[PDB]
Amino acid sequence: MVELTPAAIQELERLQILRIQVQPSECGDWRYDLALVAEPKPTDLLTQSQGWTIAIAAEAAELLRGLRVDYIEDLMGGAFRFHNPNASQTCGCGMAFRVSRS
Amino acid sequence: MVELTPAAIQELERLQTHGVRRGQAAILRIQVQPSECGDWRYDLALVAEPKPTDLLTQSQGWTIAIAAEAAELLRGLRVDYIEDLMGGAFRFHNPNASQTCGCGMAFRVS
Amino acid sequence: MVELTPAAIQELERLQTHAAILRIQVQPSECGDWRYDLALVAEPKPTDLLTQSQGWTIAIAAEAAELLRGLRVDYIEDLMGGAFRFHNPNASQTCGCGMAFRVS
Amino acid sequence: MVELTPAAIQELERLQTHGVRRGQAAILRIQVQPSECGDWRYDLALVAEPKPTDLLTQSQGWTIAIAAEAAELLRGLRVDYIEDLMGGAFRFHNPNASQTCGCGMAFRVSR
Ligand code: FES
Ligand code: FES
Ligand code: NA
Ligand code: NA
Repeated sequence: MVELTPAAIQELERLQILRIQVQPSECGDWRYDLALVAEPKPTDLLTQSQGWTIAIAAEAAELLRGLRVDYIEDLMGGAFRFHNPNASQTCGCGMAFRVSRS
Repeated sequence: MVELTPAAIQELERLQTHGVRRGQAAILRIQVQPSECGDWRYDLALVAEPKPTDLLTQSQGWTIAIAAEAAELLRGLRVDYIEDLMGGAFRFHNPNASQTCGCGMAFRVS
Repeated sequence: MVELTPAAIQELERLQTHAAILRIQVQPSECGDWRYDLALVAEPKPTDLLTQSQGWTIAIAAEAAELLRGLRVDYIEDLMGGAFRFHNPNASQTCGCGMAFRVS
Repeated sequence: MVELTPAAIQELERLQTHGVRRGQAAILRIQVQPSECGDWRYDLALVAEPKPTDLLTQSQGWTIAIAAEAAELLRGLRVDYIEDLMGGAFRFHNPNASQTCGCGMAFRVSR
């Protein structure tokens, strides 16, 4: 359902399982919300991929099926990056999107 | 959990018939789906002055001015700021913006 | 009134050093929202969460539960007629922009 | 900005009686509210006076008050009233509207 680039994984050792959900946002409609968690909500959609579990929130499946997550330090600094095939628009930074109206 | 005011109940109750809509068991089932809605975006600015017309409150010893006319939308706004994995962002909480209005199809025939 | 947490004061105090009057205005915009699908149904799905308000059975989709917690459903007739009003304290929460000018 | 058909006027004076929740002034206050259908639902109230900050329009011996933050969403709205089997309903034709829901109460604006 969802992938992470090896690059993201390792920024994820950074622990000084991952849970992707969305929240309403000013730029766009939805901004990704990322947490490191002890346990997936029981109804999350899980994927293995480089021995990590990825917890997609079920209500957001529609908004996230197919998602790609990468870490890049570029000229704006270091941040997770997102290639969401469901995004019909992403803000400038990539962390906010909107999908097409139903 | 969920509350249904009693006005929401009569309407429900009004709805289980209409036509011959089942003299049988009837549970209210709520599920959800991603959608979008009108929203008010906040323009925070640091002026030298208020307009001779803003409403001035006080929080953290900073004065806050609000446009006379956004008054109702704005009392209730709580501005926070969190840094997480996605970085650092202001967080806007407002219970009045929380009000969404439901579909009107139940009321309408053209 | 408008309330600014300590975490937010510090992030503003930060910026301002790069009289303190913060001014707020709104402009019409859009954001993402959860649409509540109400239905009346015979039985719930076997995975739903069952609750109750005033003697109505309410089945909630398993995933919707976190988000629906504290949802209040009112109903009003105005000049436009009747419709449910939904007020969800959870979802009254919008995340601001992650970006800033590099020289501000 | 903002027009009422006599049909809408007629219905407005009707409710400004027989539902003598009036404010007892020929004042109609229009604003919007976030909507499950589309983006914004219109919201109409008869009020006693308008908020000092609203945008006034005078039609047909009626004061029409548009909430200032919604100016942009409502400029040039025309409001009609159509009888139906429910007793009637206001209709809105909003030059700002990019889609309108099935029942007309709600509209989206352009992205
Ligand atoms: S508000 Fe639901 S279709 Fe008109
Ligand atoms: S969140 Fe504002 S540009 Fe991406
Ligand atoms: Na937005
Ligand atoms: Na909506």
